[PDB]
Amino acid sequence: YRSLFQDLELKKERRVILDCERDKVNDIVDQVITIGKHVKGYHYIIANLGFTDGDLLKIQFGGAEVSGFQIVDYDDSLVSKFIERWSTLEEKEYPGAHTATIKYTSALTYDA
Amino acid sequence: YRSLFQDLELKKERRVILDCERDKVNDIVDQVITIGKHVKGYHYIIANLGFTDGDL
Repeated sequence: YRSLFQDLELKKERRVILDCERDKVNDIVDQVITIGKHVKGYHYIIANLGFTDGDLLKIQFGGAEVSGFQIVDYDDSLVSKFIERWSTLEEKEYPGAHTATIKYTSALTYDA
Repeated sequence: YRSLFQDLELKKERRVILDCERDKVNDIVDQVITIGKHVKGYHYIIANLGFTDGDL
């Protein structure tokens, strides 16, 4: 992945549209963190519905501007009353429930 | 520490000589990683005998 962005510096691209799983997205972000392309000048677009699921705090103040899509608006009270019911659940009973946010795959599962 | 390097961008320095404990050195490195001043153009000098002890 070092040689990947070095191949991107053969044309010196600033405009990267990632389309990966959020685990693989966070891998690529850590590669960008390793080489410092999160600085001002670059721009990123995360092509999934779990834009809030990815780690934004580690690249919030690097300099590049990251765009994305969140299908589940957390400011909605229909969502927020579910979130207040979400985090209060036990991790030993419901793993992944005692969290501030939720994956969209879990949300559409609840919507299903 | 965000505002620290923003104050260093008031004169836009590329030449930082750190003199801290290696725990506090690794804190400042993670701040540089957070803001991306580890890119080409900057230069750093770690003023201790444990240069290999820090996360390079």
